[PDB]
Amino acid sequence: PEFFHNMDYFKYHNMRPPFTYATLIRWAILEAPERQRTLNEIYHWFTRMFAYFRNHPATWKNAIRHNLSLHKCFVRVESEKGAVWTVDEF
DNA sequence: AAATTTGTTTACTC
DNA sequence: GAGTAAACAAATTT
Repeated sequence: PEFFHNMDYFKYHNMRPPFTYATLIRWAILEAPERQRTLNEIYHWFTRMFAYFRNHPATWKNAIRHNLSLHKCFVRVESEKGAVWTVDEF
């Protein structure tokens, strides 16, 4: 099922986070010191920070792409080393 | 080329 | 409204 209680950031049990994909990406973007991540680093952040997303990569990687291009608060920026994703706080 | 991750789109269960 | 599902074009790497 989903989270049993009010536990904070324990990623060590394969339990679904109680948060939307839109918000999880937004936190992932703002964790980086430069406030942007590539799509691949977003994938690394998700697997690293949650045990649940370590089992069925295809199902949720599709969601991650779907949310990025559907919300106007996610912006793609070309960089020197490749495309990155930022967040509009407004 | 051709392979394949990387991005936009409309519509189904729940 | 979100979580999936698929379908398809665009970047980006073989």
